[PDB]
Parts: sequence; structure tokens; C-alpha cells
Amino acid sequence: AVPAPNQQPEVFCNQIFINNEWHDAVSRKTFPTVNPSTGEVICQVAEGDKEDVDKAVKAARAAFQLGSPWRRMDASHRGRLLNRLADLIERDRTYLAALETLDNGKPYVISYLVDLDMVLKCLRYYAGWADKYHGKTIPIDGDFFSYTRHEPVGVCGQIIPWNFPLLMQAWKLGPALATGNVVVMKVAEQTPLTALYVANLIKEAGFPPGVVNIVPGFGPTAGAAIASHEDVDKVAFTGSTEIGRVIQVAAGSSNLKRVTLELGGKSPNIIMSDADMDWAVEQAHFALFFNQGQCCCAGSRTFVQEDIYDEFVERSVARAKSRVVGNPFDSKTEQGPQVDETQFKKILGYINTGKQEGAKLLCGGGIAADRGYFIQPTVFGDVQDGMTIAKEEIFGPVMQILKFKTIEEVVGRANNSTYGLAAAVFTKDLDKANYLSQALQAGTVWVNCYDVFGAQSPFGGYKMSGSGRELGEYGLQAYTEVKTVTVKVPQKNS
Amino acid sequence: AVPAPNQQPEVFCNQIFINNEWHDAVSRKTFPTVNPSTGEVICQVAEGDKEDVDKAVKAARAAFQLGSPWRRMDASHRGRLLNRLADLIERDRTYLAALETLDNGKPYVISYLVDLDMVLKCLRYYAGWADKYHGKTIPIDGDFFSYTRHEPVGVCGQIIPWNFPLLMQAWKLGPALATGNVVVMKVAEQTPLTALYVANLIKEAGFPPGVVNIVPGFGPTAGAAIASHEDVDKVAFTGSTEIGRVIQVAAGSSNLKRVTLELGGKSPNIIMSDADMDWAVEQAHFALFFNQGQCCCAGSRTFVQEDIYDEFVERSVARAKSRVVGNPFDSKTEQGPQVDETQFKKILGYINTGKQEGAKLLCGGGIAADRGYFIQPTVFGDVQDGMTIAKEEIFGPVMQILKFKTIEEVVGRANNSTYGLAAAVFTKDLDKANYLSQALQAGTVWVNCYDVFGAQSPFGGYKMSGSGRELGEYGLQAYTEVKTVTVKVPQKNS
Amino acid sequence: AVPAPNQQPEVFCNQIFINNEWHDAVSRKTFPTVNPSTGEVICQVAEGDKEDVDKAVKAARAAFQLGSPWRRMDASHRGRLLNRLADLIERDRTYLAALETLDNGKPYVISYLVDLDMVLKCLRYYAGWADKYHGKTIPIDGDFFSYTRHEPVGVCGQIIPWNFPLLMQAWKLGPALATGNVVVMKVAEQTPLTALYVANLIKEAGFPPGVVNIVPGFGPTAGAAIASHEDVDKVAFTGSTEIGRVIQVAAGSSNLKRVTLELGGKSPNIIMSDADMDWAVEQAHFALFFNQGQCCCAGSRTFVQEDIYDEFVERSVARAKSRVVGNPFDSKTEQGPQVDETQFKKILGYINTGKQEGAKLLCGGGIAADRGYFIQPTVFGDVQDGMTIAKEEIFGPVMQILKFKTIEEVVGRANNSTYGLAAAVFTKDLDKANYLSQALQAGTVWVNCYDVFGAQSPFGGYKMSGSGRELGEYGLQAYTEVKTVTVKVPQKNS
Amino acid sequence: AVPAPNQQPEVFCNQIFINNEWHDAVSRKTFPTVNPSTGEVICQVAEGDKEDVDKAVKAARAAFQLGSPWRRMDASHRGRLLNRLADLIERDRTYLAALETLDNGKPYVISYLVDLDMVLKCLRYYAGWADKYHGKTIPIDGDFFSYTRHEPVGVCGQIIPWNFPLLMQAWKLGPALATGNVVVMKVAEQTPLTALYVANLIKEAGFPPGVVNIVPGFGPTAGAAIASHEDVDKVAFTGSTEIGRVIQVAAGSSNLKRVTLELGGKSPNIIMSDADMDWAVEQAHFALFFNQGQCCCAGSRTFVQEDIYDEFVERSVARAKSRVVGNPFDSKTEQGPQVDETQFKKILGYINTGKQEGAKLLCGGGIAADRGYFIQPTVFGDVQDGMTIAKEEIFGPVMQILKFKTIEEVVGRANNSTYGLAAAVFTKDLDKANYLSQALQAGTVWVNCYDVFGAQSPFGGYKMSGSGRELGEYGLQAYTEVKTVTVKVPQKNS
Ligand code: NA
Ligand code: NA
Ligand code: NA
Repeated sequence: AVPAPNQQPEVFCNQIFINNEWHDAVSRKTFPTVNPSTGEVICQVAEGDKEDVDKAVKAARAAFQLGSPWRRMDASHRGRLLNRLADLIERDRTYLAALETLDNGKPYVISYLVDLDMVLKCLRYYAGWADKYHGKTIPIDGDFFSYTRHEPVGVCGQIIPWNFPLLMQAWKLGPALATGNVVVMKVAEQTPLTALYVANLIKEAGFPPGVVNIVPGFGPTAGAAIASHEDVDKVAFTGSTEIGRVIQVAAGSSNLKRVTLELGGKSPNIIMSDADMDWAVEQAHFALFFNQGQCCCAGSRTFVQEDIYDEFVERSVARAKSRVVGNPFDSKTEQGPQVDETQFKKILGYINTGKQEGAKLLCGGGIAADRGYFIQPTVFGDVQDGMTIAKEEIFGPVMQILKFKTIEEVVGRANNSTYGLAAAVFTKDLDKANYLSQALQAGTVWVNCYDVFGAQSPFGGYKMSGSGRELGEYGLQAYTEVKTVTVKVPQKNS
Repeated sequence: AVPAPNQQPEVFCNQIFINNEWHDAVSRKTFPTVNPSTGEVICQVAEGDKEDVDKAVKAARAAFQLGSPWRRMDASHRGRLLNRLADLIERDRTYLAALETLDNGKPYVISYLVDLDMVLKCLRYYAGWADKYHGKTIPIDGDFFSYTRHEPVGVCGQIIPWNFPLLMQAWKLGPALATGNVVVMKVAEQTPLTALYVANLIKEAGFPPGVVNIVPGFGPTAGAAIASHEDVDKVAFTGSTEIGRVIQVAAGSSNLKRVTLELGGKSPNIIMSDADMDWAVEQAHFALFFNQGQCCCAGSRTFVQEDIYDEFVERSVARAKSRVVGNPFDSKTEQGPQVDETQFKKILGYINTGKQEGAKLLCGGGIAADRGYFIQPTVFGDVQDGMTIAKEEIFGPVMQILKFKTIEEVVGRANNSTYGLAAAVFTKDLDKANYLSQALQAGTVWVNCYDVFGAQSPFGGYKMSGSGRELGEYGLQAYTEVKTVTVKVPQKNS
Repeated sequence: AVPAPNQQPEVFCNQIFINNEWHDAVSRKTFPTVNPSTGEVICQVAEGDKEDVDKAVKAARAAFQLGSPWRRMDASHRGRLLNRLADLIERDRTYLAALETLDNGKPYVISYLVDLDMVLKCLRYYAGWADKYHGKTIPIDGDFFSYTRHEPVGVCGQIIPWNFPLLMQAWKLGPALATGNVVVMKVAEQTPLTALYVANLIKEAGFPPGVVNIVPGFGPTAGAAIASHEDVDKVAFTGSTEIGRVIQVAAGSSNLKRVTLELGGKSPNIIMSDADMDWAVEQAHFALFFNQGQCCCAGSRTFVQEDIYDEFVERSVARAKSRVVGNPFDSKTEQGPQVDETQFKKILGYINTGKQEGAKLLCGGGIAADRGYFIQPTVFGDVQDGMTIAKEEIFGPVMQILKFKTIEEVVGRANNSTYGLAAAVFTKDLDKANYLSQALQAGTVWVNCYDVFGAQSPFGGYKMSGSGRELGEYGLQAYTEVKTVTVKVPQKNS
Repeated sequence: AVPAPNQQPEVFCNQIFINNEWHDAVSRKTFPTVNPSTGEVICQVAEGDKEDVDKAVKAARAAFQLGSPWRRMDASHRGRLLNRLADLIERDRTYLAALETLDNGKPYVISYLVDLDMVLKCLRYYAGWADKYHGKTIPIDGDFFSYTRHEPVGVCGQIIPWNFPLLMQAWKLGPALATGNVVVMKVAEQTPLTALYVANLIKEAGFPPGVVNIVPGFGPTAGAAIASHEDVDKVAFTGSTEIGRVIQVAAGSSNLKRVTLELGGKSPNIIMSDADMDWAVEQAHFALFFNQGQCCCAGSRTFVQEDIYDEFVERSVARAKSRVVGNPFDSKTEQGPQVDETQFKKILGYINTGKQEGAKLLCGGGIAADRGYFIQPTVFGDVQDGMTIAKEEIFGPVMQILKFKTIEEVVGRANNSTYGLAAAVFTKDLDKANYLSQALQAGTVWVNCYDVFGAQSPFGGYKMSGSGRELGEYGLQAYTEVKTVTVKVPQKNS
């Protein structure tokens, strides 16, 4: 069941959120957000900058003072508030899914059944951690009692991208709030609207003022101001590898804030000759084309063993040609537009690059519609490792298929990347599966599946794909500051 | 390489060990221990009874008093003492290997390369845990600081069997001493000698008196005295399922001491049609015949898929016929005698029942020598689930081969047992391996291997094969008593 | 802040609950449950016996079959169901609190603000554990991949007492359900009604049939049938130390089911001369008198340092003389009746013994009303260690005050008990608090507080006060069966 | 007992250590290391630069290749190698203690009994972790088996300071080697010799070539080359806050390597009026003066409650005047020289600054010898928060005493610092201890003690004092890269 969408949802929230209230930018500036299916302006949104970030950081710091409501609140009650926020997002699920589709472009059926479902599951998962992330009592040498407190890291700056706007918001707020931190969040200028509506729900859930503050605006202004802020304790950034470097340098040049990064990839999807062909073709299609190709972990190097290459490619081209591109509010649509004009042009540039460098264009390759930013599902065959389209993240509906012979060969080729976000293996053989999952240098390895995210299992990069992990128990580590307390006692005994 | 044995090692320790000193039994009684290869008496051993156990418990209780050297010792220093014990065992490795073979019957090459290596690894593993099994600091509601102390459970009665005398001693002492407990250990009357020599090494290593006390004697006397003792806090028993019942009843009927049990099995070893045949045949042979068949977790129901049954049986019979039975000090010997007359007779009884009930005797079936408790490697084919030899633990060199058709069928048959210690699956297929390891109701499931013990991984029974786990971090749980301390504080903050 | 009670709440559920349906007993027998405030029968309740337990166990076993809805359910969804159950209990809170008071006797204000609050908090806490109790991946020696699965123990028999009927139900259901077990629960004949209403809510919440079955009935019949059942995998019993023995013997005598026990106490509450006097007096009052004295962990030996003894006693008597005993539906009432006539007589017997043995009766000592089971708050002074009232659990409103001189003396006297459920220390001094919390042989030590329970912190006995722990992460341990899977791999690498 | 030192120990190792071999610098340059007790050159040491770092990184990367001896080694065997290294250090303890004193200046008795004891304890502690840092099996939604592998982060650059040369080496090597990483270590130019001798012992112990590589040289050359290297996966730096910034920027500007930092402090030691005076005076002296004042966590703001100020100061000055400064090989010597002329001058600079800004010079204040870098124990009274000597890390034998009135005052003044490495509280009151340990913003809070390091408890800074933790289980986190493996299965069951 998917409820019929409101195809022109009303916008209620379009300002800066600080201390549970809505503010214009100090400059009074606004910027337009565009509906990528039509190329039309949806509305204007407050354009936050350094001075607005400063206000937000001050508010968050005040909310974090010893003795404040948020610091004194029982950990279990932090869990109750996360569960209440999830209930309110569920109340407003049909609205939020439609607004997500309007601002981002992804199909409404997918916003509804996938993104919003995952948001609810992420928040509810982290609600349960709030009162369970224990410190330790430690049997130190000597006449002492030693223990650790797991305290919050403090004021957390969180910068999120446009590809999964609500889900990325949840992946950040869940662990940070479960562990009693306070947040200054910068949302993507391409997709600010759904995160701002969720701020209304944060207020309605009962979170104290200043615990979550959201500043819409641009990267070099608002994002940079968070990264360089002298009173932000920790930054978590999801976005390009290039900007990740900018964030880590900003941290080191300012106050030595702690940093985690979730960046791009060029993830390999390895199809052994003993794979289930029908399932491997469908899953390789999903692995690449999911979310208009705008997935950090997209399976954008599809390695296929030579004895099954021709058949796999024939089936993959047929499936790409059948993929329905169109109005994301139409239930038949499998692929909406790309998020914006900038991305649209970049993907057209990468398609031309693949043609220029001699990849075999097997289908697509062009613009799919007049209005908006729609690109045909595009498949390149006989891709070679030295090709730019085999090295660089394209972030669009452009599939690369490579041929290989041996399992030893494919490990080396899959690992010969400065990225390392994810990888997958399709095989029926126990030993091939264990060989490859061990050898692949990637933060997640899927076996006979792809893009299986669970709030319970961590996700993040090796190499230039990131540092730190999100989701799972691991997602709490970056949000905790550990204090050892070591007390002299009269006589220690076991 | 294996250093040459002394085939007639001198015995230095044959008394009751209490407070790091050697005692005759109060009664002055002694019992003989016999070399099963010859049937001849090795020496007399002090025959401990209730009054000797009471002496040992009082010594243990004194060593456990708050403020004692053992209670005040740094946890890291307990680790140092376990490491020193291991080094002394390593120094005396050839002696202990030869003594183990003399008293138990197992081949000297195996005592040396397997049993003594596993002992060293177990003690060294647990030495590492001594100062790492942390309690918790807990974010309880209200204005409180709450934490747990992991304290020792106290005076631990440990009753160990004769099949792996040194290794079982180490599996019990490692976790108990790492966590700061004190021990009263009852060793098997068939194989008391190696454990008593290790007590001498415990003294040499510098453990405080009373921390380990060892009482040789019989079960209905010394074992029962431990199980019913009013000042023993915890009992751990490895032995038959039948005597396990006696232990749990004695705990309930005395002081509600905590109980863990490692009991018998009738473990299924499932060979799918896609298994590597050479490896599956060799591993199924090992699985059944290891240690003269005297292993809790022996793979004593070998289920073989019907398409490979005839070949598997032919190869298995050839391998059993080649198995060399002989003097356990001869380097060529694969199989020594059974441990004693009682076992010898029980096994010959089971072989008779297998013949009577219409299982197909394919090789062996009788005594293997005119002196010593030696039994021919015996294989029965066409075994059916209702046969005595398919249901009861035989604990000797008697293999059962059963035919099956489907994966669903074999799960039901494998699980239709009141035992659940171990199981194994041989297959190349990822999904079959995952299906079966999930579905089998056993404490350990091996995939494409058997009898792979590691000090790092827990072991123990489902159903009537026992309760609790030994080895790994889990092996510490039963040796810990948890104390919560909850302290009023002026104002709790995150 | 308390809604007015319905003082004559209607009873909707009074039968056996199996497969989400209501059943008469096979015998068609019923038993009365009485309102202890009046001595009058509230209603009849189905009298479950062995045959009813057998129906319940079969239903639970079917629900636990591999591939069943409950076995296949996502762990996170078990959490959702526990949260839904909590929401339903919250919807029905005013009703449940009144029904609890009617059947048990405790003041409605306390049923509402304490028992129901704790129930909600326990279930919501364990909802969060459902998808977080991870097994391990383990770096075993050799070319292997080794891991553990945390599986459910299976069919869990749960026997709960009458003192906190709803809370004890929650303490048992929360961890068992979080970990995917199925339950056969026997509730106390004195207080069956609220647990049966909760069963209706379990159905309403969506739990699959057979996952929770409740058999009301007597101990020697229904409870013994559970303890001895050949297809119950685990039993958890809360009640007297005497019946705890019977349970452990039944487990040993039947199928070696796993056992945990929460039993009685005679917990010491130690007041040092440097304690805050007013806080100590009020907390010592609470420690003993809470819940009509019907608390496992009641502070029933109040040790008071000699320098403050007279003042402490004078203040303690003033408070006992002014504690209001009355209709539990009246908001002024601090103390309701005892649960039944048996307990009423037993407590009066203990008061008689206290006087005969030479303790100083300082107030109370007799019946408090002409109908219902009301006893005057009673304080004995100059109590000595060897007196019956200093040794045996009274379980009523009878306070023992003992004088001591030194901290070393009081440790020894406090620990000279076969009980060890809880203890407390009142002092301003850091070293005295740490000295005593370490030295006291009790499962919970409170410092400057008493009866502080939190779902996050474990609770249970040393010595003959029980084995195992409830609440916290520890509360999951007894509901988990650990399986090791060890898989041959081509080549293990770090 | 302390063995007689060789007061002029010979030097055997003074080159670059790569692949278990000794190399001159590619440039053939050497630099002098000086004995700070005399100002004289001990020997020349190879002057490693970028080319030498590149050689060491390539060696480490090769040793880390899948299938290498170090990658394939059992985790338990990594533990055995750490234990062997510890045994070799213990063999050579008298030598290494004297060499440490020669090159660093600290008293031989302290090198022997404190530094070397702690080195052995750190290595032995981490040996025990090698096979115990488990990944997880995770109950993800859907028909999947999901688990994590804890893999090594890879090639680890480790840059260590001169204050505790051997102990800082052990703090770095223990966790890195326990978890399977490989190391390129840069040692301080002031104190390279003991670390290079330990490299000989690493070879002797049997670590594969390339697993530990050590490059002596300068910071702007060798250190920077490590921080900026494109194939170093992780850097750990201990040193000044200033250079920490440099390291973090290099990581961001190069390859996004993971960073941890242990930086300086200005740690507050708070003496409440109810402290034990004699203990507080002795411990405040140790807190400041230990190791010639050259300790990251030195108690360099001694806050003393006004009611005990005059007495505490009188006793502190008497203790400082009694402190014996001299030849660190003489058994009576409590304080040796400062490490080098640069530090000697900088500390004298701060003393002058203190006198000029109006702190009261109570004793000391100048040079203590005319040869070698010896400074008188110096105590300033009536210090105020805004003074340079109250704000900047002096890293010498210069004590600051500040007066305060209230507990809220002292918390706020202690926390008004951009440092937060450590703090201490001296009080007999339970509530004051708990109030302060919670409220102080520091990575370690000691109560009634100071400088209590245990390999079991983590250490690290808040704020500008660092990020990440060393020691304990926490010290392994920065050395682990987490991989999630998520496998499709036929039917997931609990
Ligand atoms: Na948009
Ligand atoms: Na024998
Ligand atoms: Na030097």
C-alpha cells in the first residue's frame, strides 16, 4: 500500500531553526530551491551564513551547560523523545515523502516505502541506545577504583548532503541525541525543505531549545563556518572526498575538533561465473541505478567473469532499456530527474568522457526529457581500469561493465582504487564468498545482495571514502568523550 | 618434530594437594591407577573422601578472605602467575606428555603436539583476560551513580573427567584463576597423575596456598562431597549426562551453589553431495576416532547424502582399516587403548548391540590385542535412527554411517536427539552452509571441519549436553558474581 | 498528579491464556482471589494444573518452531511489539493501578506512580535491547572464521510472586521477549488478575499466538509442573529460598533445564555516625516499610553506630508511629494490608517471637484494624544477631534496629548471613563508602539511598538469595543460548 | 631491589631500523644526542629524512600485504611475540634503565622502578588483547547474516616525545601490534637511543621484517614526512598542541589518514579544606615535580582552599626545598636535569615571567648547577588565573599555588582552560568527590591521588589537550578498521 501523494505539497518551514524558533538570516537573504522534475522554483529559503551559525553554536552551547534540562535529563528519557519524534514523522509520513520527492526528484513510491521507513527505523534504533552505552569499571593495579564515564562530545556540527535528505538527517541526529549531544546542522541547499519540517517535529516532540539547530545555506559560507568554529567540539560531514579534505584541514587549523567523514566511492560489484544470473543482473541494476545513481556506495564498477560476460551484458542492457524514466509522482516511474542542473551537466560530461575514451556505449547516453534534469539510463561495456569513467565517481545513471578472468585478478583490480566505501560479491560458493569478503578493502561487503542497510550494522569508508562509522553501536563512538576517574581506596580487593 | 619420550616416566606426586602441600588421605587409604596399554598398576594415589574435601574447602575459603594475598593481588599479576604456570608446563612438556600417555592411553605424539599445546594456549589465553573483564558504569534514571563490580564467585568445585586430563584441568583453572576465584578440584580416578604434577607447578609458579587444592578419589565420595558442600559457591562438572543430573540435584538440595555442566553428545556430521570427498572422508574419520573415540563431541552420527553414500562408505572403511592401533609410545600408532576395563567392556557391549539390531558391520568389531584395552576401529553402515548405536553415546572407536536424501530431512533427523553438543556440515554451497548452521540445535557447528577448538571460541551444550559455556570470553561468566553499587549524587548529568 | 481510582474495578480476564485465547482449566476447577483490605472474594480464577501447563508448553513450543512468525520476525520488530505493549499498559494505567491495589493491597497512589511507572520503564528499556545483543566474531587460531550466534534459550517457564505482580511480570517478559523466547508463566494465586489483563494486551499488541501463555493455579501443581516439564528449556523463579531449592532439584531431576532464582533476604542497612540523620531515618523507614514490608530486599537489619543510636531510634519510632495504615484507595494511606491471612498470621507470629526473645518493642506490635490483614508498623530495638527476628525474613512491617561500634565489626555482622540480596551504607565519608561497598557480600549495595531500581542496573542475590541477575544487559544472559560456528576458510588473514 | 647501574653505558644501536636491519640515512648525515646531566655528546645518530621515511613506509606496506607472515599470523601469536619482547626488555632492564637516564636525565632509580616496570606492564597488557578484540554478529532486519570484522587500520605513523622515551614507545607499539598493524615510528631527537635498542629486541623476539620500522631524525623533516605520506593510513602524535595542529592539517591535506593526538595540559589539582593534609602536600609535590616537571598531565595549577592555604603552602615550600637535585645516577637524587638546553632556557624564561607578573616567589627561582641543565625546585604563591604561569605549560619544576574559597568557584576556574588532559581532587567527602569528578572537563580525574597510570585505564585529552584515548581497551579503537559483511541467507530466524 502506498497512499496517494499530494503532488504540490505546501511548504511550512523555510527559515533558520535556533532555540526551537524560526529566524530569518541576519542579512535577510534568501535563496531559491528548485523542483528538479520541472526546473521551477518551489520557494525561497533563509540563506544562513557565518553570523547565523554563530547564533546557533551559542544556542547549542547554552543547551549543553551542566545543570541544563538536556544535561540533567535521564538517558532513558532521551530515548522517549527520539521515539516521540519517530511517531510524529510517521504521523506525517505521506506529506514528508511527497515533499522529499518535490525537492529532490526521487520517485514518491521510493520516498514513501524506502526513505521514510529507514528514517523511522534509524530513530527508533537509536532511541534504544540512549541508556545502554555503558562505561567500564576497570581492575587497575594498586589500591584504586577506576572507571570510565561515557560523556557527550558536546556541540556537534553536522553537514549533510542532498541525495537522501531525510535519511541523512536521521543518521546524524539519532546517535548524537541518543548520547546527549547538541547539534548545529547544515542541510543541503538543493534539498533543505524536509529537514526544516522535521525541526518543527523536534519542537513538537519536546526537545529542549538549542538541542537541535538547523541552518540552511551554502557550503563555503555556512558549512565552512561550522567546520572552522572555535566552539564546535566535533564535526561529522557527508559529501565529496574533495570537501572532506577541506573539513579535516579546517578542524586542524581551528580548535582540533574531532572529525568523521562519509565520502564517495567507486564501489566494485563482482559477479562470479557461478552466480544466480537472474538475481545478479537485477541486483547489479539496482546497485548502480538506485536513487538516480546518486548513492555514495553505488556499484559503479560491475566486474563480470568472462564466461558469463556476454549474457550478463545482454540482460543488463535489456533491463536498463526497460527502466522507466518520468514524473516521480507517477507510480510507474522507476527513475526521476537528477537533483539539479549542476549534476545534470556533470553527468552529461562523464557520458561524453566515456564515449571519447572508447568505452562501448550499449544504451542510453543522452537526455531523457525536455523539462527538468532527466538522463537516459546509460550502460558502457568493455570498460577498462585506466578509463576515467572506471575511476571517478559519476553519481548518475551510468553503468560500467568490466570483464575479468580469475578471482585473484579481480581482487587486485577491485582494490586498486583510492576509494573503499563498499563492494559486493555474487557467487554460490562458500569459499569464494569468504575469500573475497576478507580480501576486499571496503567498509561494507555485500554477498549476493547490494545496498542492504540496517540501522544495526555500521557503514563507512576505507581509504579516501571516509573515516569513522555510522549506524550500529559503532555510530555512538564518535559522539562520546571518555573520562577516566581513578579513586584511591583503603584496600583494593578482587 | 616430537622429542623422544621416556616410556616409563617416574611419578613424583600422588597425594592430596591442599595449601601447597601434599597430604595423605585422612583415612590413609589409597587406590591404584593403571596403565591401560598393559593393565598394570602405575602407582597408588591418595583416596580422598568427604573429610579431605572439607579440609580443601576450608583452605580455599581462607585463601579467599578479604585482605588475603590472593584477594589483594593485582588482576594483572594473576595473569603473570598464569603465564608463569604455562611456562613451567612448557618446560616439562615431554614429561607431562609421556605421563598423560602412560595413565590415559592416548598416543604420545598426540599428547605432545595436541593436548599439551592446547593446555599452553588455554592458560596463556586466560592469563590475558585477568585484567580485562570489566564491569559497567550505567546511566540509571535519577540523581545516582550506578556501576557494577565483577567479583569472583568464590570457592569453586571443579570435577573433571579422564578423556583429556590435562586439557580439562586447564579449561577449568584458566577462567577460574583469571577471575580471582579459588578452587577445589576432583580429578578422575583413571587419570589423576598429570593434574597432581601440575599442582606442583602451581606451587612453583607462586600461587598463594589454598588458591588451588586437588583431591583425587572417587565420584560417589569426593565428587559428591564437593557437589553437596555447604561452603562451595559454584560447581563445574564435565562428565556423563547421568551424573550431571546428580550434580544439579545436589546443588539444589544443599546451598543453591551455581552450576555449569559439560555433558555427552551424539553429534551429527552431515556430508552433503557437493562436499569435497577426500576431505570429508578424512575429517569424518577424525571426527569419530579422535582420542580413541573418547570425546564428548565425537561425530558419532555420520549422515551421508544418498548420491555419494556408497563411495563415502568405501573410502571410510578403507581409512578405518588402515588406522594403526598399538603401543601409544610408538610413533606409528594412531590409536591407543581405551581408558579402562569398564569402558572396554561397555564399548564391546555396544558393538554387540549394533550387530544384534541389524546395522551392517563393515570392519573391526572386536578386540585389537591380547593385552591392554585395545578395540579395533569399527564401522557400521546402514545405521537407522532408532538403533541403540544411533542414540546412545558409545565413547569408543565405533562409527555410524546413515544415509539421507534431502536437506530438510537431515535437519530433522540431526536435531531429533536429547543431546546437542556439536554438529558439522560438509558442503561447498554458501546457502546450504548457512541454512544448516542456523538450523542445527548444537552448541558448536563446524563447517568443512571438525573438532576445531580454539581458546577464543566458546564450547558447550544445548539440551541435555550441558549448560553454560567454556572457553572464550563466555567462559568467564560462570566465574563472576555481579555486584551493583548505586550511589546518591548531588545532581546527575550526562 | 494521580487520576482518581475506580475503587471497584471490573474484572475481564480470569481464565488460562494459551495461544491468545482464554481457556477454562481442563478440570473446570476455579479458585477464589481475595481483596486483602476486606477479606472478601473478588472473583474466581481458573485453577491450572499439570494438564493446563502441558497445553501451554505445546503452544509455546509450536510458536518457537523454526520458520514460525515469531522466529522469523525481525529483532527490531520484537522491539516494536514491546513498545506497543507498553503503550497499551499506559493507556490502561489508571485501571491497572486500581486492579493491582484491589487484589494486592498496596496503596493506589504507589501502584500508579511507582509500580505502573516501573512496568512501563522496564518494557521500554528491553524493547531497545531487542536488536542490540550482539554475538561475536572471534580471531581463532588457524585458517578459520569463527563467530557466535546469540539464539533464544527457547521455552521459558517463569514463576512470579505476589508482592509486585505487574512489575515482576515485566521483569520476566521484557528480557525473554526481547531475545525472542517464548513463555509459559505461572502467576501467584494471591494476585493473578493484573497479569491476566496484561495477557489481553499482549494479544492486542500483536504478539503471535503461543509466544506468551499464562497459567494461574497453585505452586505444588502448576509451578511444579513447569519446573519438572521435559520440554521447558529454562525456568526463572522468584519467591522463597525454600521453594528455590525445590525448583533447582526439579530441573536436575527432569531435563537439566537452565535455572535462575531471585529469592529472599535479610538485608543490612548500615548507618554510620557521620550520616545525614534526617535523610538516614527517612530512608531506613522506607527501606523496611516499603510495600507493607513485602520486599525481597527490605532493609530488615538496620545497623546503627553507637554514637547516634538513641537519636536515630527516637526519630525512627516517631516516624513509624505516624505512618498511616488504612484503605489503600485513600490518598492519605501509606500502608495497606498484608497480602493474605497466611502472611498476616506469620508476621504476628514473628512479632510474638521478637518479644519472647528479648528485643525491645518500641511501637506497634499488633493488629491495626478489625477487618482485612492490617498490621501496625512495628519497631524492635536492641536487637541482637542471634535473635530469630534478626535472622529470618519476616516480610511485613517489622523493623529491627541493632547497635554497633566499628566499621570492621559491622562488615562481619552484616555478612554473617546465608542471604545476600542487598545492603546499604549511609555515610558522608568517601573511604567508608568504598570500604563497605566492596566488603559487603550482596548483589546490590546502595549508598545514601535504598530501593533504587532502574531497568538499566542488574539486581539479584549472592549466597542463598538466588543466582543470576535480572534487569540491565545482564538480564539477557539467561535468555540466550550461545552457538559457535567455525568455518574452514582458504587462508585466514587479520 | 635496584641493581647497580653502569653510569656510562655503551651504545649499540644508532641507525635507522627498517626490515629488521640497520641503515645509515640516505644522506649519510648524523646528529648528536646529548647527556643533559653534563651537556656532552653521547654519540651520533642517523639523521632520517623524507627519503628514509619513504623506505620505511614501503617496508611496512610490504609486511602488511594480504598473505604475508604478519597478516597470516594467529592473533594469539601476536600476543606471544609481545610477551617475548617484554621478556627481552626485562632481561635487559638494568642496561635500558641506565641508558634511559643517560639520554633523558631522569633518576636511575625512577627509570628502573617506574619507567621500565610500566613498559613491561603495558606490553604484557596489550599482549593479552591480541586475540580478544572481537567484532560483532548483528541481528539486522531481513533475510541476511550481518557481521563485522575488526581489521588492522594498516600502516601506522607514530611520533613520540622525549619525556618518557621507552614508556611512550610501549604505549604506541602495544596496541598497534596487538591489533595486527605495522608501524613507522619517529623517535625524539633528544632521546632516540633506548627506542633503537628496543628495535634490536623486536628483531630478536621474532617480529617479521617491516612490522616495526624506526626513523630517528628531526620533526620538520622526518615527522612531517610521516604525517603527509600518501600511503600512511593512520598517525598518532604525542607532543605540543601547536604541532598537533600541523599533524591534523597534513592528514587532511594528504590522504585523509586517521589521526589521534595526545597534547599538552595545564592540569588543576584541587585541595579541598577537608583533605588529608600530609597526603595532599606530598601528592601535590609529586603531581607537579614528577619527571623534572616534564609530564603532559603535571598538576601545574594547585588550587588550595583558603582555610588551609597558609599551612599547605608552608609545608609545600619545605618539601620543595628538601627535594634533592643532582646526578641522576646517585641514589639520593630526586630530580635530574631538564632534557636539553632549549627547555632549560624556556623554563628559566617562565620563572622570570612569573616574578615579573607579580607571583610570589617562595623558593627556588634559578639554576641549580653550573653544568648540565639543572633547575632549582621553584614554588610561586598567590598565583592568579590571568598570569602567564597559570596559563601556559612550563614543563619544568615550577609549581603554581592558587587560593580559592568555594567548590563552585574552583570548578569554574579549573575548567576555564583550553586544555583538559587531567585534573585531581583531594577531599574526604563522598559528595564533593562525585560532584567534582563529574563536573571537571578533563580526560582523567584522580581522587586523592595523582599520576596513577594503569595500562588498563584509558588516558587522553578533552579540548585542545588531544583527541582519542590511549591505554585500556579504548587504545585499540584507533588501530581498528571496521568492515561490515552482510550476506543474503535463505531464511533468517532468531
Ligand atoms: Na530542490
Ligand atoms: Na590410568
Ligand atoms: Na639526550
